[PDB]
Amino acid sequence: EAFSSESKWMTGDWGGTRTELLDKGYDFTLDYVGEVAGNLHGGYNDDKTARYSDQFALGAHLDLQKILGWHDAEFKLAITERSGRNLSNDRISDPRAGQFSSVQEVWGRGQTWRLTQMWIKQKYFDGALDVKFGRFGEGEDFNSFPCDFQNLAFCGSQVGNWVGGIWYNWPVSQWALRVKYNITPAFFVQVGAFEQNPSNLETGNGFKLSGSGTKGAIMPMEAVWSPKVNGLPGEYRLGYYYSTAKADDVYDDVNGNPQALTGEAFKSHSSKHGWWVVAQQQVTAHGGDVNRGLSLFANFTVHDKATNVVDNYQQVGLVYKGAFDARPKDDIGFGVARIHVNDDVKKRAELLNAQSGINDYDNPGFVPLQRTEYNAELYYGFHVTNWLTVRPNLQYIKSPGGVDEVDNALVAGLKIQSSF
Ligand SMILES: CCCCCCCCOCCOCCOCCOCCO
Ligand SMILES: OC[C@H]1O[C@@H](O)[C@H](O)[C@@H](O)[C@@H]1O
Repeated sequence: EAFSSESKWMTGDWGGTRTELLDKGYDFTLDYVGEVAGNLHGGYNDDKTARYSDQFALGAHLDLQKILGWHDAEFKLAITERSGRNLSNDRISDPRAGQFSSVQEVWGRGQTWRLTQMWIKQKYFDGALDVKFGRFGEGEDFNSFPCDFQNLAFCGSQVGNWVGGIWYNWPVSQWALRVKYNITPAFFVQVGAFEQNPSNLETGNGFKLSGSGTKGAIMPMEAVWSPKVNGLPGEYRLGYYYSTAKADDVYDDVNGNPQALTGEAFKSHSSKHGWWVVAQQQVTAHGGDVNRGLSLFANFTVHDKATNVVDNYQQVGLVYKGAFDARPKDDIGFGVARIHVNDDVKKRAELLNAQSGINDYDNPGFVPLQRTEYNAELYYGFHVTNWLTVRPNLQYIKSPGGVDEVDNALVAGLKIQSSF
C-alpha cells in the first residue's frame, strides 16, 4: 500500500484503517475514468480538434450481515459526477442526424452529479434466490457487458444504447426490483421491474427520489449460462424486455396515413419490446496460464419495428490478455459493430424531403437518410499498476448516424481507468 504497483488503491490502505473497515464490512471506493478523443480524418466536420470527458464514482459497499446481522444482505451507495465534451457531437456527426454510438462512452446523461446506485440486496436458501431493491440502471444486472473499449458500441448494456430513450444504464438510477434464481452455480434466470421515467434524464433530477413523471415500467427477463468450455470460462445471455409506457410509431400517424404527409400526431402504441444475446468466451490459455490468452465476444440486439429507431444491432470482437511474456497483464482489443436503422424511419425522411421539395443533402432543411452505421475499435491496455490502466485506441466509423453522405471517420482515443 501507499502508491504502489500491487495495491488496488492509489491511496493504499491508509495505514491499515482501510483494511480494518473492509473486515468490518465497509468497502469505500473512488473510481476515475477519463476519455480523450480527437478526429484524425473524415466525419462531418474535418477541422481537427480534441475532446475530453470523464467520470468520478464514489461508492459505499456494506456487508449488512456483519454490520446489522442481516444474513447475506448488502447495501450499495454510488454517486457519480461526469464532466466534459464529446467528439461525436462536436466533429463527427451530421448536426441533424447524430452518431448512434459514441467515441467517448463515458460522456452523456447530463454531465452533472447523479445518484447512480442505492440498493439493498438479500439472498435466501443458500443463495438460490436473490432479491435486490432500490435504485440502479437496467444494465447493471441485465444485458451486462464490460466497459474496457472507449467506443459505446463495445461498452456496457447495448440494449441501453439502442433503446436508450427508455432504458437507462449507469449512471442514471431508477426505482427497481430485480429477482434472481440461481438454478445451478453456472446457470441463472432473472426478471425485473424498473420504473420508467424520462424526467430522470433531466439535469436537476440527478438525485430525484420521487416517482413523478413515471410513464410506465420496463420489465426485462434473462437467462445467463456460464459454462466452462475446455476448462475455460464463458458467459452466454439470452433476454427479452417489455416496456409498459406509450411509444410513438416511426411512420404511421394516428389514422394510419404516413405522418410525413399529414403532420398529425404519430400513432401511439401501448408498449415497446425486444430481445438480446450476449456471448463471451475464453478460447485459449496462453502457455497454460488461464489468466492469459484469447477471448471472443459478441452482442446481438433486436427491437420492435413499430417504435424503435435502431432496428437491430450486431457486434463481434476479441481481446487478448498477455500476448507477450514481458507484459502479462496487458490486453489487446478489437471490435466491430453494425447498427441498422429501421427502414420506415428512412422512408419517412424521404417523404419529408419530397414534400419540402428539398433534395440536396447540403441544404440545412434536407433531412438525412439514416441507414447503417458501423463502428470499430482497436486498443492496447497498459497495466501500469493494479490501480491504473491506460489504453490508447483507434476508432473507425463508417456512416456516422447511418448517413452515407458523411465520410468515414478516423478517431484517436486515450482511455484511462483508475481507482483511488
Ligand atoms: C492514442 C492514439 C494512438 C492509437 C493507439 C494504437 C492502438 C493500436 O495498437 C494495437 C496493436 O499494437 C501492438 C503492440 O505490439 C506489441 C509489442 O509488445 C511486444 C513485447 O515485447
Ligand atoms: O446511460 C447509459 C450510457 O449513456 C452514455 O451517454 C454514457 O456515456 C454511457 O457511459 C452510459 O453507459
